[PDB]
Amino acid sequence: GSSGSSGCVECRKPIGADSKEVHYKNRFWHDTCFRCAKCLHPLANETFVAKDNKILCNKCTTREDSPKCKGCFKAIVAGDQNVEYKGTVWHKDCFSGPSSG
Ligand SMILES: [Zn+2]
Ligand SMILES: [Zn+2]
Ligand SMILES: [Zn+2]
Repeated sequence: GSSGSSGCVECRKPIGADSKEVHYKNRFWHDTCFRCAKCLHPLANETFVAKDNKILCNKCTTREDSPKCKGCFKAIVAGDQNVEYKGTVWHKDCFSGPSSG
């Protein structure tokens, strides 16, 4: 504690006193840094939610997060062919089952 100056964890830059920052979970984000990770929306004037060490908004928190692949990381579709194993599902192709060599 030779200086002790609240800084940002996103831009790793120092925050000013006049600059409206957001202190949460022993952290601080700039009025332009503090925002969602899915829609990238600033929760400066809107509520926010922190889950699994990740910042998100109420609009996203809801069940509006379609399934995503792990082999290609592409938006998966119900009709489309996919392979579910442990929480995550890999496209029929991405998934290499032992069904054959
Ligand atoms: Zn920042
Ligand atoms: Zn969001
Ligand atoms: Zn895939």
